[PDB]
Amino acid sequence: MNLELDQDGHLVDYTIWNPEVAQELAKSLDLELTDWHFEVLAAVRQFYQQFGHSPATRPLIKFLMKTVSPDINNAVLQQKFNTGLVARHLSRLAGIPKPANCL
Repeated sequence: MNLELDQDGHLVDYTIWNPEVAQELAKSLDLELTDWHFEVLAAVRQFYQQFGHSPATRPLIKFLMKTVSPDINNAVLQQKFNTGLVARHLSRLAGIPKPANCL
């Protein structure tokens, strides 16, 4: 798969995302996506569609709690996504740009 990526490794064009593209991006985390991840990534894309930018760490967690499940928190996301860089990689795997203040 030959994805068109920006300097951060995020999709240039969020509209070409699909579950196979998400899995391609998740390979760098040695992460096999399941429906659990697909539902979380759908909410990340919903945030982007509603508000036009990628969510930062705390707003991302709050939005997932409201939209997906109150049981989602940073620790759960870190475990399920194989990374402590939750805002960065949730946006990346959802096909949206890097949140502005990430390194």
